[PDB]
Order: sequence, then C-alpha cells, then structure tokens
Amino acid sequence: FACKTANGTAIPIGGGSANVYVNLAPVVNVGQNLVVDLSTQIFCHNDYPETITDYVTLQRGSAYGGVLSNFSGTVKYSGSSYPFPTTSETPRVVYNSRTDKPWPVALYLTPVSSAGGVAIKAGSLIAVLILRQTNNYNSDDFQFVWNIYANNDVVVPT
Ligand SMILES: CO[C@H]1O[C@H](CO[C@H]2O[C@H](CO)[C@@H](O)[C@H](O)[C@@H]2O)[C@@H](O)[C@H](O)[C@@H]1O
Repeated sequence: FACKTANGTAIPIGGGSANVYVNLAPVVNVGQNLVVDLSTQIFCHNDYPETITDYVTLQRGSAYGGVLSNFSGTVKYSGSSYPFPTTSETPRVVYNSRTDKPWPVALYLTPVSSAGGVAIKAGSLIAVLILRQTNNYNSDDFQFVWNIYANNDVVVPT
C-alpha cells in the first residue's frame, strides 16, 4: 500500500508525510461553502491484492491558520459528513486493486460573519489530514500525514 499526489509526490510503504498545495476559490461570501476536494489530489493503491485487502480511514483532521480562526464546517469521507476539525476516526474504505484510486476526502468550510478581507493567506498551512492504513493479513498499522497548504489568497467580502 502506497500513495501519491497529483504532483507526483509519494509516500511509500510504511507511511510518512507529504505536502499538498491546492488552488482555492479566490472569493467566498459569508454563508457560502469553500470546497477543498482532495479526491482530485491524493491517490492510493494496494500492492498485493491477490491475497491482501487494505483498510483505510481518516484517523484525524486538524485545522490551522486562517481556517482555524475564520471558518467552521465539515469533512465528507466516502459519502458521509462529520464535523471538522474531527473528533473521532471514520469508518474504513477498502482498497483491493493495484490501480490508483482517489482518497475520497473533501472539506466544506464556511466563513464566519466577523471575518473580513483575506481569510486565508497564500502559502499558509490550512489543514493536516491523517490517513491510517491496516489490512486483513498482518499487524501493519501505518499513518500517512498530509499537510495541506493554500496556493492563493481567499477573500471574504464584508
Ligand atoms: C505478499 O506478501 C508480501 O508483500 C507484503 C507487502 O506488504 C505491503 O503491501 C500490503 C498490500 O498493499 C499492505 O497491506 C502492507 O501494509 C504493505 O504496505 C508484505 O507485507 C509480506 O511480508 C510479503 O513481503
């Protein structure tokens, strides 16, 4: 089991960490969702599907910077939604093919009324999402840590 980003950055067997830089809607109004879809950005596969089945959860999700201070919202994982930042581990997703498959995570963040101007700064860390991988074969329990950075400023009109 291993993963990589759309940019080619890999986290190999056994886990590790990587940086993910994402483009964001440049203007978001109060009450409107800023969508951060990582399913187009993070992909993983199973390295021996002939015998092994891999199980993958969103172990933890944390907020930082302008997201921590200026937004509230949710994370959607494989079709179900939970409060973000997270308070518990999600149910698992099955990986059973060598063909790369999206990690089905997306953030839905809405600006608070009191925010004004630039709510997220270009190049700043906005979130850390931890992928946890186990299997039905041995005692492997590996974590893949994705550090999510903003490519551009996000503006909230007051
Ligand atoms: C067939 O067993 C051989 O390969 C196993 C490879 O283990 C990696 O891939 C598994 C399937 O994606 C994943 O579950 C595991 O955590 C590793 O990422 C290895 O464990 C066996 O020991 C043997 O080498």
